[PDB]
Parts: sequence; structure tokens; C-alpha cells
Amino acid sequence: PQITLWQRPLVTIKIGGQLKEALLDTGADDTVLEEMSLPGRWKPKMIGGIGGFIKVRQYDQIPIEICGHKAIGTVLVGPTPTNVIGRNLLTQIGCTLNF
Amino acid sequence: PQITLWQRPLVTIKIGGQLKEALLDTGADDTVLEEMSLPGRWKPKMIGGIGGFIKVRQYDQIPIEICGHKAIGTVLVGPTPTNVIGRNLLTQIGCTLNF
Ligand SMILES: C/N=c1/[nH]c2ccc(S(=O)(=O)N(CC(C)C)C[C@@H](O)[C@H](Cc3ccccc3)NC(=O)O[C@H]3CO[C@H]4OC[C@H](OCC(=O)NC)[C@H]43)cc2o1
Ligand SMILES: [Cl-]
Ligand SMILES: [Cl-]
Ligand SMILES: [Cl-]
Repeated sequence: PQITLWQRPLVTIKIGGQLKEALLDTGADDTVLEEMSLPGRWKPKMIGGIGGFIKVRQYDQIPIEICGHKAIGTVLVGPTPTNVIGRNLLTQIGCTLNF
Repeated sequence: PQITLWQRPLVTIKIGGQLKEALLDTGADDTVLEEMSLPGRWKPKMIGGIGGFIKVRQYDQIPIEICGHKAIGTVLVGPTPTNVIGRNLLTQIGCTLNF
């Protein structure tokens, strides 16, 4: 698709068999979702934004569908204000910026 | 242009007679720049991201040039850790996401 930016670029994702809404976010290196359950072991990560840092749980090699496009990669879980799909997965689904 | 997302999408902007580097950020509603002087009226605002809120000064109707593209819009100025170009200006240069 081609997605304009007059509204937030919110898309439906599927992870762990559940649908969620998430923001396609070229300003995010990584993908960070609100608290949820994922399988396996996790590692610690600190990620910084406008208001400072939060601590998240890092899960690797997680299947996730983004607008129906299949990806498998790193998902961070923690107290983010909104679900954000960052460049780690935007590159998997072949997303670019164009103008 | 078509901008890859393998790396952070950084551009040069011209604003208030200054050249600055900033991130093309589809997850940002608003353009937010580090401390700088701008002419005209402003009002205080709180904006929130990962890690919570910062106080900024909101300037309206500010001319800005991004990749040779002229646009005008609102610029928030305050203690952001990095300069971001938000949707309010990305629309004006015809920037879309594509995959
Ligand atoms: C190392 N790896 C990682 N991975 C990783 C992943 C993400 C982040 S990130 O999130 O810090 N961030 C980095 C950029 C911003 C430098 C991404 C950026 O696009 C955020 C995303 C976001 C959108 C909405 C809320 C919070 C954050 N946008 C944002 O700040 O927007 C602000 C300015 O404009 C408004 O619009 C929205 C928000 O108000 C709405 C609200 O609800 N506020 C509370 C306001 C850092 C990361 O580092
Ligand atoms: Cl990844
Ligand atoms: Cl504006
Ligand atoms: Cl348009």
C-alpha cells in the first residue's frame, strides 16, 4: 500500500495469534509493544525516547504479521505509550519513505 | 526520492536561517527540535513519548525547507534528545510510506 501521513499510520498487526493496532514508525530503530505475553527467554534492553528511557523485555525471532506482511524478528515489550513498529521490521516488509 | 530504512532516515533541514540534521519520523505527530531561537508568538505545550513528557515552546506558521521542498507549519522547541520531523510537515512535502 501507499500510506499518507495526514492521520497516524496505524495498522493492524498479528502476534501470538492476536490482532493489535500499531504505529508504523520510521523514527523508531526497534519495535516496542505494550505489555503482553511472549514465549521463550528474554534479555534486558533500555530504550530512550522523548521523555527519557524505559526498560523493556527483548524477545528474538518472534513471528509477527504487519498489514498482512509476514516478518520474524525482535520484539520489545514494555511500558510504551503506544505500540510502535520500528525499522527492524519495516525493513522486513520492504517499507520505504517516498516523496 | 525513495528513502531506504536500513539506516535512520536523516535529512538536512533549513530553518530560522540555520541548517540542522533531523529524523523523518512517521511516529511523531509534531516536529520537535532541540533548543533554538525562532521569531513570532509561541505558547507552552507538553508532549509525550517513550519515557514520558517534556515541556516545549510551540511556534506556528514557521517556514522550513526539507530536501529542497518548502513547507510551513508548527515547530515545537525544547529538550528533545534528537530533532524529529513529524507528520505535520511530512504531509506538506508529499511524503508517504510504501510497501
Ligand atoms: C534503540 N531502539 C529503539 N527502538 C525504539 C522504538 C521507539 C522509540 S520512541 O517511541 O522513543 N521514538 C523515537 C523518536 C521519537 C526519537 C519513536 C517516535 O516515533 C515516537 C513514538 C511514539 C509515539 C507515541 C507515543 C510514544 C512514542 N514518537 C513521539 O515521540 O512522538 C511525540 C512527538 O510527536 C507526538 O506524536 C506522538 C507523541 O504523542 C503521542 C503520545 O501518546 N505521547 C505520549 C508525540 C525509541 C526506540 O529506540
Ligand atoms: Cl529484528
Ligand atoms: Cl502544522
Ligand atoms: Cl496527499
